[PDB]
Amino acid sequence: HWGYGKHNGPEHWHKDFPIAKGERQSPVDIDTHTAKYDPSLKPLSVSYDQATSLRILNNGHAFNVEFDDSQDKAVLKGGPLDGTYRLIQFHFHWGSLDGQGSEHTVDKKKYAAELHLVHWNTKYGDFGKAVQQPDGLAILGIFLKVGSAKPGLQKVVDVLDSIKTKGKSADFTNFDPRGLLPESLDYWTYPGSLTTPPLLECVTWIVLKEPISVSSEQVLKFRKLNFNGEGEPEELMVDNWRPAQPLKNRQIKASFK
Ligand SMILES: [Zn+2]
Repeated sequence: HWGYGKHNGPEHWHKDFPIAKGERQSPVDIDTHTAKYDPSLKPLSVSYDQATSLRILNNGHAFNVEFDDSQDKAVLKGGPLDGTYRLIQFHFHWGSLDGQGSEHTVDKKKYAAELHLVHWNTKYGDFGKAVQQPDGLAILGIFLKVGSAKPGLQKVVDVLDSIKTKGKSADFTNFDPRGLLPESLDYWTYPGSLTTPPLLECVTWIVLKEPISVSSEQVLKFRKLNFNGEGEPEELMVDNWRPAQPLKNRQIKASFK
């Protein structure tokens, strides 16, 4: 019964998920001055040409755009990564107001939202096994700020009325996630965790520096979703972000000077 409410939110999660207080929890604040350029890092390789979106699901905490991950069709490689990681889903975290919503922060700055493209390491054969490994997942994080519209986001926004409440899904084929990427692939990277229960410490985080712009109207539509199920009291799905966690014995590396 974890969530983001007044009485089941992030500060409570440790009771059911004690790793919430672990050594490699996410998100974190990215202190840009102390992140060090690492010339050994390689460009990332984001290969989404063959991606097969299938469905969009309101799971009660966010909405997931789900992919076919039964072959290497949409893969993330390079950067800090050893080997090949399959896109399984993307989702967002966002605020009730434009001044908040991101999970990672940059010199304590909160963005309006944050996109997570979740990929699992093909060495481990599927997702459930991958989350049990320290290098099981690679999550590409992309900040959203409010300004111009993101044209490539609009098809997502327009389907949200059909998945207003927890447990609703809709067909969502032929969506191209390349339309959610910023211009630059410059990034920060560090070892961390899932940001939702079970908070497993299985993620190589790759957080892009360049945000994407979305319009006020687009984020407003995110904020019309519901945490609740159909026929239940309405609870707007807003502020579904975990705050920054202690960095502990980690270094954040930059791909760029
Ligand atoms: Zn996330």
